[PDB]
Amino acid sequence: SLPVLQKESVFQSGAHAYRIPALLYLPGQQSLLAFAEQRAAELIVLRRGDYDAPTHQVQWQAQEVVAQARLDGHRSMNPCPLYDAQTGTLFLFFIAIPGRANVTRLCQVTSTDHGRTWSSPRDLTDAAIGPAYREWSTFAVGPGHCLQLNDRARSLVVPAYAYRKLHIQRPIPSAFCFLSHDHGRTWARGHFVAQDTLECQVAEVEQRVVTLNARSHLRARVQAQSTNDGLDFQESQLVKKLVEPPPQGCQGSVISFPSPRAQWLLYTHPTHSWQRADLGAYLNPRPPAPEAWSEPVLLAKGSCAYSDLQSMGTGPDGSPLFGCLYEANDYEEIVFLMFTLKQAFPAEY
Ligand SMILES: CCC(CC)[C@H](NC(C)=O)[C@@H]1[C@H](O)[C@@H](C(=O)O)C[C@H]1NC(=N)N
Repeated sequence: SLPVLQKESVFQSGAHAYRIPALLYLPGQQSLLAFAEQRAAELIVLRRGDYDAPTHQVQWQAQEVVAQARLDGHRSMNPCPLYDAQTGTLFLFFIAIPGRANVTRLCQVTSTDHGRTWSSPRDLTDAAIGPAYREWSTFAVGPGHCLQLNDRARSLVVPAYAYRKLHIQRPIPSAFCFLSHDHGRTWARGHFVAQDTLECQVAEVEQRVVTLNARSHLRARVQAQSTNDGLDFQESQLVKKLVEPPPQGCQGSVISFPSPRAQWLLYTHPTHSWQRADLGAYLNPRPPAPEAWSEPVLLAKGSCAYSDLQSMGTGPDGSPLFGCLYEANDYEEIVFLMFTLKQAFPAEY
């Protein structure tokens, strides 16, 4: 299908299994960081990748284990990378569940050497959630990259969802954002969006809004936008243009990038309505506008699942360079795709 700069496998089954990928680009470093769950949900691993423009290809180093990203007697999962341009610090957020009552933990480990080494995990659970904790059974972050805003305080936005016990029934899940306006010092919990929303990610648009796209039991993605930097999500509706597979849907990813014409959205997710196959790439020139969403362009044929996008700057063709990470061939491996806006949306460049 679609010709791309590079298509390679960064993780593969054998010794252990790997799922739930997360991608992070380090602008002033030309580098990328591929995160994932190393399953015997056990530990989180990481692979550093140095991108070279001339050879149109990224060079991946050895695989490593974020030793710090874990709590004793707790499995880890849902790695959510995020980079603070302001301080140049790195944040890897995750979840720790022990080996009806909530026992989930929110944790973060930071790096100041571009992810070469990490700190001690900070358990943000009690200060970040508060009394509402007991009101849930479980929650989670990402999985995937998080967001930093363009507001005064260059706030940090972490996408998440909680499994609300609102009743005589199961628990209902709703997405929300963990906000910090002091570079991961303090954390607050923004409000929820429509019910029955799950794994999600956010991106900033053009005055300034936060578009949040979430997984859903239904047959179409659920999309909500915010005007108060993620605190609230006024609008919120089904985007029939973005199919969602049968079971309980599947995780997608979305990022923003500068329009060649103020940003546009790129989104990745399986295109098959009846399964997790044929990973497409949808483009939105008039974000957030739900009907502005284009048809998808086939990125990879066959079985596909969780994915994560990353804007990588300028491609060798002059167009926006993108970095994709997705689960393939029935979780047998994880692939790193790299292409440009040109190759994907030739009519749009
Ligand atoms: C129970 C809530 C689910 C998310 C909608 C569930 N996530 C967690 C943290 O348990 C995911 C889901 O069951 C699996 C999938 O859809 O592929 C992956 C699975 N995620 C992980 N094993 N990390």
